[PDB]
Amino acid sequence: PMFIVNTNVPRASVPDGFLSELTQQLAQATGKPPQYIAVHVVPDQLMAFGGSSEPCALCSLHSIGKIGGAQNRSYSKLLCGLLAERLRISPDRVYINYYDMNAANVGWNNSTFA
Amino acid sequence: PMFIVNTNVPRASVPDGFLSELTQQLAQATGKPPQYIAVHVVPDQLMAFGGSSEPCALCSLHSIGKIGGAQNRSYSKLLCGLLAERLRISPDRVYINYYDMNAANVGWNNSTFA
Amino acid sequence: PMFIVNTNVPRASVPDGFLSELTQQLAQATGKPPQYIAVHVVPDQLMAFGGSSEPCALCSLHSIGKIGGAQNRSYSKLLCGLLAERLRISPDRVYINYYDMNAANVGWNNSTFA
Ligand SMILES: COc1ccc(N2Cc3ccc(O)cc3OC2=O)cc1
Ligand SMILES: COc1ccc(N2Cc3ccc(O)cc3OC2=O)cc1
Ligand SMILES: COc1ccc(N2Cc3ccc(O)cc3OC2=O)cc1
Repeated sequence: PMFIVNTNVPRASVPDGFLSELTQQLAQATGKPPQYIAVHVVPDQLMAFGGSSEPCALCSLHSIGKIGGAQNRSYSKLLCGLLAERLRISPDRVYINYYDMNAANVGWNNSTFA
Repeated sequence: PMFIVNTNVPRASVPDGFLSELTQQLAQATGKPPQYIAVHVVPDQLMAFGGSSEPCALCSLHSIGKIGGAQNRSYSKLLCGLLAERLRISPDRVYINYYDMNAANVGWNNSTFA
Repeated sequence: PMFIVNTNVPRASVPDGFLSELTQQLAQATGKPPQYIAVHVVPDQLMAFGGSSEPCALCSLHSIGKIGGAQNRSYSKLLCGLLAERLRISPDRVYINYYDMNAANVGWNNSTFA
């Protein structure tokens, strides 16, 4: 999987361990081993959510399978929990876009997963 | 909805008011309530369009519905007009990717919109 | 097409001309005219891949058609090759997400394609 977070929280307020925490927790939640999981956090962003510039996050989670109605409901609890605790973002200021990727449309190591 | 703009124009050329203006204009264009609209502007990017580094923008608009042939033409006129007037970007150096998101694939506040 | 690379390698490590090279090589690979190819490179990112903070990249290639099984394997070879030779990123630390876009969902020049 690949998990991306864009946030207006400043870089100094992103804990140094956050990437590693996300990687480990996503491995558990998706059932995918952590060596396959990539995480990207982008702080200091110029953003607004409902017209307000209080802390917020726009995220995406891409996975080959392990995406669906029930699974996505669970991931949102996990990820809102993490963003709330580590970045102090209110969970009603978090969007997460979920993407079920076809293996043919994911490149890696000179090839694709198809 | 959520609207993201990535651009090579400098941060100082982004008007005060710009995020609020996008929020309001998108509320009106989509009919969606402004409290659920997120906007994200990323200036100072290293970009090329047609191999040229003149002002350009790469954007995305995600919505649960309100996406399609005619609506997307209307959004493009709206949003290129805004990028031209406020950021001085020529409409032929703007791409906007539209995404009709399934509600089950949009997480918010410990759940999804499904 | 549009091609986006996010990487933790420093800005100084991106060689002069890299966005021109990507534009030219993507024109040859996709058959699309270079004047319509957009490229966006984002260095100095906070990222991890498999829990390691060693050089890595997360990319996307969007195209209206010219996306599929064999074509994507060819794009991955090309692009991993360039990231390795120009940015010194190991191909096994690169993910590329491929998107076949509907023309009606791509805005440009105050309208959309068809
Ligand atoms: C070999 O096992 C695996 C395990 C996980 C994956 N990956 C890696 C991956 C990369 C990009 C992306 O958009 C989604 C994505 O999701 C997966 O399931 C790929 C192969
Ligand atoms: C008032 O109810 C609403 C209004 C708007 C929405 N949202 C929010 C939203 C978030 C992420 C995304 O990718 C798309 C998206 O589109 C919507 O329609 C959801 C519920
Ligand atoms: C010369 O005519 C052309 C050449 C290329 C395109 N484009 C531009 C483009 C923009 C955004 C995007 O997500 C995909 C995309 O793919 C294309 O094929 C469209 C028309």
